[PDB]
Amino acid sequence: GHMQKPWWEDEWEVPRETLKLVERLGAGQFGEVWMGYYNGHTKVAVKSLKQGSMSPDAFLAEANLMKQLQHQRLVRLYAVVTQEPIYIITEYMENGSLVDFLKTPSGIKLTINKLLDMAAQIAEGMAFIEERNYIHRDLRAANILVSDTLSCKIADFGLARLIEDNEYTAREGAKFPIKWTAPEAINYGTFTIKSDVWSFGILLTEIVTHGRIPYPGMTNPEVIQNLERGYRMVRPDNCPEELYQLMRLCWKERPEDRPTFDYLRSVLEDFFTA
Ligand SMILES: COc1ccc2c(C(=O)Nc3ccc(NC(=O)c4nn(C)c5ccccc45)cc3C)cnn2c1
Ligand code: NI
Repeated sequence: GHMQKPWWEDEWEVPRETLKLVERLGAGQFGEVWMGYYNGHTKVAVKSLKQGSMSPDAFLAEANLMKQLQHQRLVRLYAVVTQEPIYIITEYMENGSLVDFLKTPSGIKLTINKLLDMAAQIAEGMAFIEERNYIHRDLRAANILVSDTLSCKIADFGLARLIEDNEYTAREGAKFPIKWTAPEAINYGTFTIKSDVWSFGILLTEIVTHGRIPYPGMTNPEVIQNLERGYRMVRPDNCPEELYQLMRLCWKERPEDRPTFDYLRSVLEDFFTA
């Protein structure tokens, strides 16, 4: 079929009557996530924006990773509904978030080879985001989605940014998850692909521990103080030393000394094929 839209609606608009919401999967501050059906036969995930939590323009900006980047390693945007309640429709990921999947009976049983494969799959998606001049800014296991075939995809919830001059600076009152955030981003609000690399090293600890919180037994101030002295996270239990040394490259003090996502992908592939 290669041989064969109103301006006031989004270019990605679908009529709401093409969707049937079936099961509530979760609820947050910005809204609820549902499993639904598009035109009866296609399973979809629908995010309904909570009326008042944030502006329509920010939730539906064309800036904007999902509208701009498509890749097998990235959760695919399907459509939007721009009349209230605002819907964001995406491909359905049967096994949900990686952090939840790792705690299920099948996730607990994952061999180290499968955990490294999944880590290589995230680095592959991040190598695409890097090459496209984007930063993710919230790279943690909670934002990785898992398919029915146990493949991983990166999801964006509005923090990803197109970088023009290699860096984005966050606002004065911005609050980020401290345990995943690189020192230069905590201190100066400066986010680059290199602060995503730092975050990936933290995400690797969530993968190897089957969803445990990074820096066990430590508060956010104790984490910042430790980092300032040159300490890094204590070797997690059941963490292969080779993986720990790859995590440490991600945690180099100078952002420019941290590896690229392509390098990380290449090493992780070698780790699970060896
Ligand atoms: C089985 O359990 C589960 C649980 C969850 C899911 C999802 C899922 O979560 N998909 C998904 C991913 C990202 C978004 N994006 C946003 O919510 C969004 N918010 N802002 C502010 C944005 C700004 C710009 C762009 C996007 C956004 C929406 C959905 C719907 C897919 N399968 N699946 C299965
Ligand atoms: Ni054709």
